[PDB]
Amino acid sequence: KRQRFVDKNGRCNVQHGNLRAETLMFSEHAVISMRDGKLTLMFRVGNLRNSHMVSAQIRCKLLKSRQTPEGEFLPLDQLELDVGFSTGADQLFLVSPLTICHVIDAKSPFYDLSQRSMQTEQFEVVVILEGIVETTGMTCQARTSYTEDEVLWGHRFFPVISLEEGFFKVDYSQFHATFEVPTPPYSVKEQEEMLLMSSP
Amino acid sequence: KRQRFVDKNGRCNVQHGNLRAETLMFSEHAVISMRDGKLTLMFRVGNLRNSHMVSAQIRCKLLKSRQTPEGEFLPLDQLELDVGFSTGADQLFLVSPLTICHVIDAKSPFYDLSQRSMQTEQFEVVVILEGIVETTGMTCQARTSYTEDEVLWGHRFFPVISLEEGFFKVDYSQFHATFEVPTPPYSVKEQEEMLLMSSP
Amino acid sequence: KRQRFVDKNGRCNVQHGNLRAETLMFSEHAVISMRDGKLTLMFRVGNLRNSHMVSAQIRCKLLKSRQTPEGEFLPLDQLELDVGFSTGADQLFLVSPLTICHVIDAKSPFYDLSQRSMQTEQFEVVVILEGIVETTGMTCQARTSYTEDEVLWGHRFFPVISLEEGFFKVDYSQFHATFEVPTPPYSVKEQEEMLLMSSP
Amino acid sequence: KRQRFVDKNGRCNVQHGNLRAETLMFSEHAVISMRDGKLTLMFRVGNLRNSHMVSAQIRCKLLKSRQTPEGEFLPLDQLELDVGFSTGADQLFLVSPLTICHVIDAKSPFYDLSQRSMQTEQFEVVVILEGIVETTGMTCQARTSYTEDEVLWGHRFFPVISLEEGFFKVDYSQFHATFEVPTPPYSVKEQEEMLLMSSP
Repeated sequence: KRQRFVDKNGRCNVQHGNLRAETLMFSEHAVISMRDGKLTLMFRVGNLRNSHMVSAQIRCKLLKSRQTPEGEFLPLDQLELDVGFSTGADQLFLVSPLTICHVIDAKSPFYDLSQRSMQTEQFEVVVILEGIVETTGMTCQARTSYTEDEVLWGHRFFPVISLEEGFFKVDYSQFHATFEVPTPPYSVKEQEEMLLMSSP
Repeated sequence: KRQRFVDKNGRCNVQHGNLRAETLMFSEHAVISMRDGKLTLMFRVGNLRNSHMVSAQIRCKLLKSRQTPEGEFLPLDQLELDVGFSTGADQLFLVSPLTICHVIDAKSPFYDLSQRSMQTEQFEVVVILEGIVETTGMTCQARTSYTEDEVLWGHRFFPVISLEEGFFKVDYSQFHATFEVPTPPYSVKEQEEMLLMSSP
Repeated sequence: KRQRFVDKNGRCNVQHGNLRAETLMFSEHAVISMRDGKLTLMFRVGNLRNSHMVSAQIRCKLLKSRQTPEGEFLPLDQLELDVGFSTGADQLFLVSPLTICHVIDAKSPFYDLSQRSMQTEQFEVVVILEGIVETTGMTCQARTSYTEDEVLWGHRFFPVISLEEGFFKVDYSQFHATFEVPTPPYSVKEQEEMLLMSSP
Repeated sequence: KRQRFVDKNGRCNVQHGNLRAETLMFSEHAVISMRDGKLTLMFRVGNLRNSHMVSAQIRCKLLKSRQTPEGEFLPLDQLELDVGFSTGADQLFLVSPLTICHVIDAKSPFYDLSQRSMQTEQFEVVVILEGIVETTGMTCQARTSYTEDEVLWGHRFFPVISLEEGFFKVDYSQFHATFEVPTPPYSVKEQEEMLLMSSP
């Protein structure tokens, strides 16, 4: 009886309301905060075509100038940010907006990014979203970028989907909106360090 | 001498008989039951184009409202259901119907889904099947959905393929049909718990 | 000075001589024999378009009727045969013929296939080769099949490529040809068993 | 305030200056040298279309004649060179030139390639770069090759990107340029051997 998101035949019961306007779109900011027990870098992606995006896939690169231990200066090195290639979660079912998650762990290049170290670091998260417009079979690409000052430590995205009368409504007025939530200041590596300290 | 499924040249010796009618199709229900020693979520997919589906690939998302440990309400979170991305089994050779299998294990979001817990949970399995119609090079997508009341604990699919005179016949009258088979009521996690109990 | 296979600009110095004739092609048989220390199932694939095959990828399914431990009869179950999806070796650079290799190990469904057990088993290896004809952007698929009597235990493929005067020549008269080589009769599982026996 | 590589809308602020000329291009040579603590095989790839390359992906094969332990002569065997398929780093964001890296480790076929052993070995690195020209949806492939004498032990690529006034400039006069840097002569396997020697 309760309303389903997708009908047996494939039709999605989503409505798009309160309308990067009218294509694929990305939240203005990214955030870092606690989810399911882990420090997570998050941003939001949306689809306002009314074609389905077939084989939708997202990837993320961290762009940064750095110096290698050997002393070489790399003016704009690209490091991978895992956003699903490890589970298949990077192959998106994107009809309503999703919060893409990068879990910060020992393999993440943000492993030792703390709230304080962020005020000093310079980096750029580059997001790449590719898919096939079912309408024409054409492959398209959209991108965005987050600089260090567009990543908000201790913020959480508001929800944009609600249940109302036989469809799931998406409130695009809340697409970019975040709020502050209590969040440790430490990097995951520091958090890790401070446990292999205070452990019996 | 015995009849082969595929001839040396590539031609499949399948016949489609007793005919989601005339496209790609999905069983009406999914089931959960024991196969090869493991509790498995199963559903059936078919192909009634007479184009071959080139690069056919299936994925599955569990859609559910939940609350994170941090107390955030996620109105429609998407979790991955592994249906092969770990072995390449998600790249289907789909001429006759297949029973797609999700092995329920510690990584599955259904790890603690028991027959009793199912009467209370609300979830939606979303299935996405993509391929290229060889005929035109166009990429298509078909989908379906299983709600908690369309997943049948302790059911098994009937077989739809038989051998008859120089071809393998597919009986589409049995495509959706299941039957009850004796199956433990417990979740895999409970099954696991009850062994690290009663073990010398 | 010595002749290279591929020039700096991308042009391949292969010549095709002594000519599944004039498309993609597959050896008539597969073999099983020792390579680099492991029992390997091998077959040969060729490309006689004169388009390059872009994003060429091969997969292999074992088709077999079997009975599950729970006593269910599966009339035509599909098991994966790893032919590279673990290293990226399944994304082929296919200008001259290649010997595709399935290493028989504990994960292979042929793990306990011995020369004697082969005289009794019924199975069908199905091979699927997909790529994009660069010429038109169209995605094509070719297939073949090996039954149990078309898999030759203790055979080895002859080489089809030689060096001659500024190009690498492919001798298509030897494409299907194999010869017998001395090869243990035992399955890999038996080989494994017989070492955890005779071990100090 | 500081200039970003990619604008919020996706537009890249790269300029291409001092101009394999006018397509996709590859450095003339590859090098092997120390980066981030590891012996790395490196080469450079560029994109001078002014279409974006959508779903850009690179792979690398080592082509070599060798003899298997069983005594078979393989006139032109293909071994995989990992250039990212393990992290997703093989799916390139290629607007300015990148230095593609193959980390030499125990799985690399170059695991025991030393500077001295290189003067004797014969091999060919084959590079394959595929993508979709966004302009037309057509899939293209470019290739190059490095023979043993085109791989420079103890060389490092110069940087080709600099910051200048509201855009990142690419100096194509330095695209092929390398210089010598101090680098151990030993293979990684020898380096490894010489540590499990001189270890308390």
